[PDB]
Amino acid sequence: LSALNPELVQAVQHVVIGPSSLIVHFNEVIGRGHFGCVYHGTLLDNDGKKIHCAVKSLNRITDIGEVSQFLTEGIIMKDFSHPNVLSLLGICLRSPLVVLPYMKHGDLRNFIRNETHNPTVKDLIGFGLQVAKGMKYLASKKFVHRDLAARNCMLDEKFTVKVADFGLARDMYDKEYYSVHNKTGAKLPVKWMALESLQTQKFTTKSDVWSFGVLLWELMTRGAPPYPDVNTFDITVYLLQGRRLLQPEYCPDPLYEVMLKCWHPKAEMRPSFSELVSRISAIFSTFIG
Ligand SMILES: NC(=O)c1cnc2ccn(S(=O)(=O)c3ccccc3[N+](=O)[O-])c2c1
Repeated sequence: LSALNPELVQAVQHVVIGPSSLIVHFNEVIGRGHFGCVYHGTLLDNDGKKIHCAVKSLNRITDIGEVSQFLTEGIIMKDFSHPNVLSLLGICLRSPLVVLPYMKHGDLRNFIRNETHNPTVKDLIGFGLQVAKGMKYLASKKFVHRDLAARNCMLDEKFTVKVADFGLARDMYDKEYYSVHNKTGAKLPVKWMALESLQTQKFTTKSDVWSFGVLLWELMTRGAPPYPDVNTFDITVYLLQGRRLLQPEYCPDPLYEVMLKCWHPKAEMRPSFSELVSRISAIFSTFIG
């Protein structure tokens, strides 16, 4: 709207998609989050070719400061660029819309839960490897994801895994797994959170590593829910007692060791994503398919 700083407006120019270049099919919803519903759309680029996109309508913006923060991040997130991270194609201002590349196979969790598919143990470990490669990138940019999970990674038509659900695309795409803190009101995916994050609400790249370990366990169970018989808030106690996710039936031992390392109670003794890329590449390499 009109109250926006013009210099900020000028700084975001290169992110902004104009209505003439974007066709959104608003009659069908393909995805839903908290902050908006998601629709298929086509983006006319330089050449006049249709880029297939997922377009999100941000429904809960109430004031102009929220919009400015939204543009400010748009500018940051547009510079991010890795094969295993979901890119931002841009934003439509003229509801604001977030334009993302369309991901043919949807979120990684629904993909592996879908019983018509048979991803092998090698394929599953490959998906995890790809996640670690994108997280390696993000961490190199000293960006903390805070909500890494298989529901928040996407899969494209070539089965490239894209880490998603951060920046302008950040949402709860499955609200079942988020709780509210008694004394701060933040929305917490508790069963993916590191011990320290549950105790002191502090997030770091090493707490991204904890979540990555839970994500690997998701892969090895083909998307079973973690701690099914541990209630949301009994989880801190469960972990503080020195207990962890059990090894999945078809999880190879060396990968379970990787997981367990990811959940070390000392953030600093957890491996880095660069070490996870190395070690998981090795594990992936020892399978046939
Ligand atoms: N729902 C879809 O078919 C679809 C296809 N492609 C994309 C690309 C992004 N989304 S999303 O926003 O809805 C989404 C959906 C679930 C998890 C995360 C994300 N994310 O991009 O952050 C997509 C959704």
